[PDB]
Amino acid sequence: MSSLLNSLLPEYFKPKTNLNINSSRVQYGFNARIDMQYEDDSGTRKGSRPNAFMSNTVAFIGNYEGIIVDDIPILDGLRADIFDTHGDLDMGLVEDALSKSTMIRRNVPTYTAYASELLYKRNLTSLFYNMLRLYYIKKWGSIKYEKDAIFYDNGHACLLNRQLFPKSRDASLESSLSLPEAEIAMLDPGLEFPEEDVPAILWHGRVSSRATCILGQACSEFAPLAPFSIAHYSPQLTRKLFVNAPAGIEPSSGRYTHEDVKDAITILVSANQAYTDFEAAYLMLAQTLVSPVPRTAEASAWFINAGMVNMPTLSCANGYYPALTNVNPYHRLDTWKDTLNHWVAYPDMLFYHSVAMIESCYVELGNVARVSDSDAINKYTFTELSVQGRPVMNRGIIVDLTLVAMRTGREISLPYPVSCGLTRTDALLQGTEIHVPVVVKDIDMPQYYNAIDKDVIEGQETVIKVKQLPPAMYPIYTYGINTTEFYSDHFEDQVQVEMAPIDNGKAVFNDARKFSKFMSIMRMMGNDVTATDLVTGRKVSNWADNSSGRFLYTDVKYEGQTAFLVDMDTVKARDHCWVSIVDPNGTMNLSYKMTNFRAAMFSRNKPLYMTGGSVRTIATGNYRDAAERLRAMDETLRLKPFKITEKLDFRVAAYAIP
Amino acid sequence: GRFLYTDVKYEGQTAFLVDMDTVKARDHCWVSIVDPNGTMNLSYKMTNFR
Repeated sequence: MSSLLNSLLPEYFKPKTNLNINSSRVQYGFNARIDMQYEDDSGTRKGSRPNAFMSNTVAFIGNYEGIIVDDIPILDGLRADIFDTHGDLDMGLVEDALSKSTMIRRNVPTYTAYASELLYKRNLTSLFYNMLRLYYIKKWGSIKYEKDAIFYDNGHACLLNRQLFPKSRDASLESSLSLPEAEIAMLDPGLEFPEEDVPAILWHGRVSSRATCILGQACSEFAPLAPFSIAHYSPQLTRKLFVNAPAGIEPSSGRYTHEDVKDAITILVSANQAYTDFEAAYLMLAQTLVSPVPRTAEASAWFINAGMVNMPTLSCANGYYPALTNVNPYHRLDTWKDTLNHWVAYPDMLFYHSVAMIESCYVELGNVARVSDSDAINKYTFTELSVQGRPVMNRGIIVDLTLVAMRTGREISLPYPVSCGLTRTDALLQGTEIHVPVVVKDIDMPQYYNAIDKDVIEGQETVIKVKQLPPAMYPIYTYGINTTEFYSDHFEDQVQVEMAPIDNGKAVFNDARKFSKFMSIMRMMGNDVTATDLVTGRKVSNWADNSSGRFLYTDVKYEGQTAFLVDMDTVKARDHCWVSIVDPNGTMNLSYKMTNFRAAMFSRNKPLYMTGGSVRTIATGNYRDAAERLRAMDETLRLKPFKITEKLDFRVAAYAIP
Repeated sequence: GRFLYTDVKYEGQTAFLVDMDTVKARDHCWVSIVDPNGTMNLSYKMTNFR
């Protein structure tokens, strides 16, 4: 769904057609200008940060596994006459439709019996999913995965790719997969009984020598060596695949270019009228394509256990009964060919749509994790209250699109309630502390991180405990579309806090909200302050994340209640503007303004520049030549948003109906 | 049988950690706090005097 994911990008940013990705890691952000103004009891001070880079990091590494499941049928592309006055498939009219379009009327009773059983299981989403993955393996087939490389690196702790991904070796993306080929047989017209558990698809003219090899490899098993996002393990779709081609198919060549895969997809969709089936596969890949690099070491807990990708079962009966597919197809929405027309024009735009989607999900799960398990809307019952359709199960895409609705605060709508794709909320839905394996870089590691072994040596491999899941990403593209108090991602804001009395060289902050505001100010001024949690006896630091220049309360790494002892004597000066002061006095007022946003992308510690021309808009209106909006709002999936209502605690988040 | 704030025997900053799984029943004619969850609300009423 192009028009949906295209809306998530910020109004100032309009990306160009091509993007030459040449690495397994891409930073994306913006260069903003901050105009700070400070006032306290001592006096006033005015400064200005001329260039500030706020960015996340996203990679092409994510452990996933495929399962074949049975899902709903997509009834789009079938002729409009077989459907009655309502949006329902009548078997009374299928008998009539097949009868009028043949001379041999002996086969009508047999044809109707088989058609009735097959039409209620038609889904080509799994075939297009694999065909799309083959396109990007050939295009970006020079990305290197080194086993003894770094995953996260702060200075105290470190995670290697040996950990998080065991049973892996060093390989390029083209060298990862060695796909076998399934038998692409020809369906001779005259066969009366459709062979069971084998799909048949239509084709335009002669099946090319290259087109055979693509369809053969798309249906086969995926068995990777290196952990890659677009080369994840998938079960075998089918053994055989019939093709009702008037001209006979040619034998498989063995080799194909990425350009040849586009020609295979464009023909397969046009012949079968499977435009809505492609839209499902497009959204399903947008989830998987890229995975987040964690903000802090604790945010690696999300990516330990392998998330399951629900691939629908491959079934189709267009090859057997080509009478059912004619020139007047049935569609629910009039904008039902937009997603394919967008991809075929601008293939590399999927990267930006993928980054936009996975950001929105992992940002909002930062809030859902902090919700107490004694309210109406909680981690267990947030999807069920949101959805207003009838899917098979609240899994895959339904979970992800619910989180996008909660982020943007708008009603998202799909034509069919499809439940296919990655489920992320697995690490969240379990009342157990997660054991992230880490490497010790400095001797003073146990003071900061909640480590098992309290005495360590540089080189030792230990384990750290994570109870509450912290935010994996900060808002960048979705910055200021709706501002929560937790992130505090405002354009303009006036922070007011009262400074605690400095007894010896230490200031006690008993309250939780005041402590968050204090360290948030001192960070924007650019003062590396270090405080001691009195309950646990572990040191917290506002400079936890360098990439995103902000302080979240989850950097304390202790759910519950505590009091902090801030060290006011050892306040280091890392980055100093003219605003920056060391000695606060009385009531601290900081008023900042953010202006002059401009998007910038970094890859392999150099600037990554966009190539090609400017993207012209392709989009169809609500009506072509349709008079009355026959609402048909019974079967269509609808996802209602939730607004965060702030309360006194500040540690707990709460959702309400707007 | 009351607690005045001068029983702390020190004037400083206020950060009192109370662990509510080490509460022990001492006297007779007592209400039990076995395992609390959520917001607590304590209250009393003195009615007659002799």
